[PDB]
This record gives sequence, structure tokens and C-alpha cells, in this order.
Amino acid sequence: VLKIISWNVNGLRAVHRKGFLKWFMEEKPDILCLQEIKAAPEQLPRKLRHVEGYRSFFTPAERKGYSGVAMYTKVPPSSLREGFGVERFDTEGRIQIADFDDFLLYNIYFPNGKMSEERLKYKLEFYDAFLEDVNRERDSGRNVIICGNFNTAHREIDLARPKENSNVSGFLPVERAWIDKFIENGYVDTFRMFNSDPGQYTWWSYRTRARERNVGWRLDYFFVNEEFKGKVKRSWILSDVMGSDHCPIGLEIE
DNA sequence: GCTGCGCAGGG
DNA sequence: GCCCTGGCAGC
Ligand code: NA
Repeated sequence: VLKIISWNVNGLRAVHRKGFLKWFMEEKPDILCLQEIKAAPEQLPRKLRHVEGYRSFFTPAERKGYSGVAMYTKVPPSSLREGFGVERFDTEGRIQIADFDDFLLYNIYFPNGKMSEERLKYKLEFYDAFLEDVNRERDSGRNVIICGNFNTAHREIDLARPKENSNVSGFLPVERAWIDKFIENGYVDTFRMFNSDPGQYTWWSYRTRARERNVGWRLDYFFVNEEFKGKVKRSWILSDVMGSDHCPIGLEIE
């Protein structure tokens, strides 16, 4: 069995101060995917950049302290692809696509759309490019695993306050519609393969002590193509892990 | 973003 | 009446 963990750290240096490595060796993921590291590798202390036992790959945004994704993996991929072939998406440090023989692993930090009409438009177009990219790789005979911060809660059950948020990027019908669309192309929300209950969240606002009162959303997901779901054994939320406004999620396969 | 609040329809 | 849906300063 291969354990993969995904975590929108919201600043890899910041989380390093708040027990990152201690936990890292504590959870022992086969693969560790990180989103929103807000760093370039040149900014990271040796023992944070290079964790013993793992190969590490970093893809920072062009812009400083912004976005960025990272992957640590005991067994290296035979290729890491850091983009979809669309410059405006490929320069924000949002994409890592690792080829691990059995599957392709997409580590994606999808755009947040709250800031502006442009940032939602960017978000929705990024969603479109990903779907095409993953569909092309899946239509060609590959199994795919997609993890990361989609920045959208799919259904009213996937957030504490569904009604007040229907007008705000993150729960817009256009955004929820796209997740339906994703699933109808033959992709499975692995968490809801085993768990249909409320109160399962993955992010909470820092403002209003939102986390201790479990007022949050499930914005982080593990998707696999429908041909691959029979290889998934568990999908769970690591709710007790602190450090970010997000908590880790996990997957184990075969 | 969450939590209040005033306000306005229903019902 | 009351409830319980549906712009905003305060954080
Ligand atoms: Na590995």
C-alpha cells in the first residue's frame, strides 16, 4: 500500500516553525504533496528543502512569496511536468505532474477566485485546461491521481454555512457545476467513497476562531479516474494536524 | 471569510 | 404576532 498525503501548507517556512518536519517523519507518507508553499527553494533551510529518505521537487510562482507547490517522494518520478502548456497558468507555481509508473500524480494548487472578477475568470479557465490535460492523459491509457486545493466545496454538505456562501467564489453555482462536470468525465471524489457525513472539513477561516467551532469547508480533495477507484483503500482528513488554515488529507492505494 | 444586526417578504 | 427565509461594519 502507498500512502499519499496532500497539504495546503500556506507558507512552507511558516509551517516549518510550527512542527512541519516533526509531523513529516511522524506520518511517513510515501509521497507528500504541498500547495501554497509561498517560497522558492533557494529560500528554504537545508533540512526543509532536503528531507532524508525523500526526493524533493519544487515549483515556485514567478512572483515572490506567492503560490507554489512541492512534492517529496521516497521513490522519484521518471518525469515531473510543471504546466499544462498554457503560460498564464504555468507561471503561478500551481502545477506538478509526476509520472510514477502505476499512475500520474497531479499536484495542483487551483486558483482562488475571491479577489476579483478576473481571478474567478482565471480560476474557471484554469479548471478547463486541467480537465483537458487530465482527460488527454486518461484517454491515452493512464491512471491518474489528482490531489490538492480545488478552492471549491462541491455540495452543501461540504461546508458548514452553505446558504450565506452561495454568492461568493468558492460555492458559486458555476464552480459547483464544474466539479459535477469533472466527475461526469469519469473521475471520483475519493473522500465521499467511504464517508457521506457532515462536519467533514479541510479548511477554516483564521478569523472568528472558525476552526474550534468547526465552521469550515472541504476544499482539498483526492480524485482518481473511475477505472482506478478499485485500487483505493482509504481517503481521510487529518483534521487534528495544525499549522495552516488548511489541514492535510490522505490517500492509500493498493 | 464568520458573526452579528437592521429590514423586508412571506406565511 | 413569530419565524425563517433572503446589505453591511465588526471583526
Ligand atoms: Na514514494
